[PDB]
Amino acid sequence: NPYARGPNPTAASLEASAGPFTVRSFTVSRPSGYGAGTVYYPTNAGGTVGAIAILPGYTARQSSIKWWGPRLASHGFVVITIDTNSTLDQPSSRSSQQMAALRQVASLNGTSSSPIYGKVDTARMGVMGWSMGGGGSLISAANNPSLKAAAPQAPWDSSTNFSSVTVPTLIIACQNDSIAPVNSSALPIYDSMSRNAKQYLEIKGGSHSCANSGNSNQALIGKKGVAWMKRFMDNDTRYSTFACENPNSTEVSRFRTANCS
Repeated sequence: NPYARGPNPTAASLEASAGPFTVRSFTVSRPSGYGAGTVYYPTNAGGTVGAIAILPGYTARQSSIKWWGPRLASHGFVVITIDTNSTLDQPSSRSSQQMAALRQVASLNGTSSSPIYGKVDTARMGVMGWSMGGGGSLISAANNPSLKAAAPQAPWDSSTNFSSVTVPTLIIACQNDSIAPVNSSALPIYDSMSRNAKQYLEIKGGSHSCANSGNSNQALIGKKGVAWMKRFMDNDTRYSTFACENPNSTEVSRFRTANCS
């Protein structure tokens, strides 16, 4: 497998705060088609790696989703955390900006002055995001089926019907979410998808921000997020168990998965 990177995973290696690779970051000097961006990248991944673009929620900024940057990049991904043109952007606009960020990561991969020069496999990209940014990620996957993976958290969109999505999608949900309640948002979105590998991971007792920076379940959520991205962005079957298993965690109130061996 030409995309396989890093050592064979264990629960401990996936639950740790950082993966095997050293991480550096830089601010995007002139963001093209979005508000602002921070790029996290591994210095020593051993090959080109996929790129992941992460959206914040309504009124929110990069701080809410920043922890994913070092966490994912330390396992061999280039990750751009996004500020949208307006904090009040709706999910459709949020999706366009997510793709613009992936577009600029690919452009920067071909820029000699950039720290990620030569570091990205621009054919392998994924999307993540919180709430409206989760709906934005789902729209990105629907419109761009070549995306290799999606992992929105506490998603919300004006529609819950994402039946066209063929991208492997992990729905991270928060049980006690009062902003985007699971019964009217995360669950129907999960249920709508009939054509893909998919998973529903509900954090017990979680408020709307249960997967944000500073959360108390970074070991569990970080493991699932990284494992899902490894399995599907890298086709890495060393991660099939971690990606598709019920994690048997006291912090999970609900678990569902389909087309996930």
